[PDB]
Amino acid sequence: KAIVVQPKDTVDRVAKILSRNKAGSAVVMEGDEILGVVTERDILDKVVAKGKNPKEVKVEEIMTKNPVKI
Amino acid sequence: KAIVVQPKDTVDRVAKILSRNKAGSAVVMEGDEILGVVTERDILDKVVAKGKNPKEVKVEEIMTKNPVKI
Amino acid sequence: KAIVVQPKDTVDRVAKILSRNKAGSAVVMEGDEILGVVTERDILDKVVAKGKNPKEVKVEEIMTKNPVKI
Amino acid sequence: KAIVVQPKDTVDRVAKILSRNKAGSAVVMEGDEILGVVTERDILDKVVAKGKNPKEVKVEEIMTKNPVKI
Repeated sequence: KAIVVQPKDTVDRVAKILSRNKAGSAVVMEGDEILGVVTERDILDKVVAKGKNPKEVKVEEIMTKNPVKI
Repeated sequence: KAIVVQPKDTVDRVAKILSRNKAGSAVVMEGDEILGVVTERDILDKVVAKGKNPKEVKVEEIMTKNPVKI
Repeated sequence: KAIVVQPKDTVDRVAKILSRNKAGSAVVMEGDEILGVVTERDILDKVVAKGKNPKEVKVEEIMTKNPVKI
Repeated sequence: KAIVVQPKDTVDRVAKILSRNKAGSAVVMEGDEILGVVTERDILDKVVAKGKNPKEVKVEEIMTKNPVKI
């Protein structure tokens, strides 16, 4: 299961949404534009392990948005 | 950008869809049910590096679907 | 798979330890004594989703007590 | 970030080398001579999306020629 969230949703909010819905990931949508995806791995690896405060991080900042790239 | 694909789409097909659309990830949807997300990292790490043939793998098999779990 | 940490280690540091070592559990030890365990689910559910700052939280504050203490 | 491989290394093996070492490029060397480079984009675009089996493809078959050969 994945849940659709908005790009300004903060990481603390997104984490609760995912846990309470027993979802593994979110789909980040701005209106009818799908901008990227975010998993619980992204939350732990890009925010928590990185020393960032989840309430100060918008989910757009940690989603997979771009192709792989050297 | 993310592209919506179906759970039986094979990994070779999904990889082309992502490349041609310059998208970093796919959203796997069965009807109106969002089942999970898949990135180009999943493709390389779970299929290619694992020795699997992408045309013999359905994208449902490599998506993030479940919460993190011990 | 587990990694041993100290009670006073903060959640940001412990998160990085777990992911860099690809481990799911942090076993909290005070000298010789196993006090409890902290999982990534603990981290997400008790810290991130609760809107806490992981830098201001010590792993002792979210562990489950050692259920095999003798 | 690069890792050196051999021309006859298959794409499945090279994929695992790159990801386990968190590298983006495989520099193809025949003894002392740098023949070319293979990227993860190469891997996805020239192998997976083209519907090729990565086990049946040698990295020499998808590299860009060394543009700094003297």
